[PDB]
Amino acid sequence: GLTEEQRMMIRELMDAQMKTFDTTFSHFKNFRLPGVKWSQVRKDLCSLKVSLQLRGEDGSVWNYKPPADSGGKEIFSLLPHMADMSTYMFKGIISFAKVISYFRDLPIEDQISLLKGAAFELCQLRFNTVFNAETGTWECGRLSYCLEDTAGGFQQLLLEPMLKFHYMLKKLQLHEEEYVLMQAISLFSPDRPGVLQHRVVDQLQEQFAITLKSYIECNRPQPAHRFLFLKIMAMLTELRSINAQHTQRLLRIQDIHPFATPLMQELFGI
Ligand SMILES: CCOP(=O)(OCC)C(=Cc1cc(C(C)(C)C)c(O)c(C(C)(C)C)c1)P(=O)(OCC)OCC
Repeated sequence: GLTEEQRMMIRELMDAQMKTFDTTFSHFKNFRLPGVKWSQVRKDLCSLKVSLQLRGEDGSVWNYKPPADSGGKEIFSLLPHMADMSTYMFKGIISFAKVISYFRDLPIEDQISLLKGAAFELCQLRFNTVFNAETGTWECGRLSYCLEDTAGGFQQLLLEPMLKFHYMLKKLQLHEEEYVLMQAISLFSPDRPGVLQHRVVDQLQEQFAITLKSYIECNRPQPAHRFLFLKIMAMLTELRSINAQHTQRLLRIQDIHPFATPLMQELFGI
């Protein structure tokens, strides 16, 4: 059964989510848009295969299809825009953290540390909920990011760790509570550099995992939801690896083509 404390914990997480997650992206506006030798690795954007769509309020539609590489010069046509969306997302994620309580009790520096450590993951997790595995696109309000699938690579070429992550996580068909919980576990990761009260955060993370584990055992009795809790935990360990992988990828690009926003600079190196 689920205890009173567990219940209050979920509600606090759920309350924090609806207060800070603008699922319609209504306040995402005034964002940039693509214009109208060891950089070969800097070509990490090889799987940045996303067409862009914008549903005009008046009913119109703008559709953007990206260029090609082998024209190494300027394949960052989509970076600025992308960075703005990340900032909007991050802002939302920081608001999520600061609105909990177990988080605000932690000393300031510990909040900063945990945030710089989980930003990517928390934002990555939120985007999964607006991801559509059918059309391979991320519905973000009037905005849309369609994967250049059945066009660019091939629907089996999910060799890209992150895409595999989104399809795989979407496949579990998690509930909102589960998403918020695995957003808590990620946020309160005791093993993130610079963490002071690591003993506290660690125990907090255990209470979250225990709650999620409980929730699953108390609301998903069917054979297909066996080991769900572990898959999710493994799923989150994977996410950490991508995170690190990404910070690096992102920094290489920054080292030769500045584009990161002030906020992005805060969270990461710069
Ligand atoms: C068009 C990008 O599609 P996408 O799915 O990855 C494709 C390989 C994607 C990944 C992503 C996520 C982040 C956060 C989570 C840390 C904010 C980024 O900062 C960045 C870049 C590298 C652009 C700086 C990319 P998304 O956040 O796009 C943001 C504009 O969308 C996730 C659904």
